[PDB]
Amino acid sequence: MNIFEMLRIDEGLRLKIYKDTEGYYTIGIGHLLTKSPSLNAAKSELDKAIGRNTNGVITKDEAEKLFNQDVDAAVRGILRNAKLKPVYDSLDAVRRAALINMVFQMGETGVAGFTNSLRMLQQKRWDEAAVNLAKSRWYNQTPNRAKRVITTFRTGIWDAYK
Ligand SMILES: [Cl-]
Ligand SMILES: [Cl-]
Repeated sequence: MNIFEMLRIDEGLRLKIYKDTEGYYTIGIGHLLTKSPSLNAAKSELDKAIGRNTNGVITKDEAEKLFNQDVDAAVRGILRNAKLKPVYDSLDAVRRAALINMVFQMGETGVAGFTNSLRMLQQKRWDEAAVNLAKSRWYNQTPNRAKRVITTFRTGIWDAYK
């Protein structure tokens, strides 16, 4: 198991424009196209990301490319963020994946806002962090995915994904 397999599980794979849990236009493996309500605007964003006239449909390879870019970006975002970097540096490899997962889903800004949880993680207070993380809109809106991630922070192993 690794970050890619982990996210592929959490996000799934769709080759056609779709709406995410929040009702936003997305495609591939969790690749958000736009928060705007127009399907047109989404199609425009799609064509621009892929470099061609897609008509809202992409290939698996194209999806995978968008995915690698997105993973890369999340990592780099973590590394560039003053609040995140220190946490990420302090974690073991499996837990780092968990943090990356959160960033991929909610963005740098979003997770950097989990001040208290971040501190607990940094202190290696697993169980406490787990409870604090659960007190969130995130957990309440996407509970199954949140449990998976939370369990991964709590145990440091991949069992929630096996
Ligand atoms: Cl892009
Ligand atoms: Cl869920």
